[PDB]
Amino acid sequence: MTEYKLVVVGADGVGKSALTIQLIQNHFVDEYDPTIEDSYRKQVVIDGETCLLDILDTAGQEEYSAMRDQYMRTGEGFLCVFAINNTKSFEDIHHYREQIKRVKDSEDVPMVLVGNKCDLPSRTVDTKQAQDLARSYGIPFIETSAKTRQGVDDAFYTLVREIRKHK
Ligand SMILES: Nc1nc2c(ncn2[C@@H]2O[C@H](COP(=O)(O)OP(=O)(O)CP(=O)(O)O)[C@@H](O)[C@H]2O)c(=O)[nH]1
Ligand SMILES: O=C1NCCc2c1[nH]c1c(-c3ccoc3)cccc21
Ligand SMILES: [Mg+2]
Repeated sequence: MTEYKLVVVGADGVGKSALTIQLIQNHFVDEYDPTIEDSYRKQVVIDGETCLLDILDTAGQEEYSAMRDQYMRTGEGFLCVFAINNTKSFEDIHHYREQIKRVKDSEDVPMVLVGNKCDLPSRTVDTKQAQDLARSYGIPFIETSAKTRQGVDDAFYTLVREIRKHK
């Protein structure tokens, strides 16, 4: 069975855990329980292929930044999440991309830019500005909501397709 190693990264509070738990369990976590590092293994069918998704839900708290080196070496694709109402999380994206590129020693790492919390009216990052950043990196961009499930399956399945197409 083809196995895909996905890593969910981004600033503290953007909704990494809520996105992962929505994808796998189909419900929304309202509480904010900061992550150290959790992992999940889930079988899914993507484009008629039974896939094993190995999903690593990482820490956004900068206190755990030394753990990034290990997961960036082993991860095959990265879901780079910011929240549409948190401009600092959007600026933090570039730092995660640069770190991943350095650890892999490559500019062609499978990645998807995710603008989460798109259900909220408190937007601070225009969709066009995020589209422009994703175009500069050569990666897909999707807006998501862990509350409504908008874009959630597409974000994860697009990342699988980016890994599959790169190999
Ligand atoms: N309205 C809304 N709230 C969201 C969304 N995704 C997450 N949240 C909320 O944001 C808060 C943080 O979510 P969480 O999933 O813990 O974020 P995280 O990025 O994993 C936090 P850490 O980096 O510390 O592990 C929670 O209150 C959660 O309900 C979303 O799409 N919409
Ligand atoms: O190497 C592994 N052996 C088998 C079990 C396993 C391995 N990596 C995993 C990850 C993961 C994703 C990105 O990096 C690591 C997530 C969940 C389970 C994993
Ligand atoms: Mg978390």
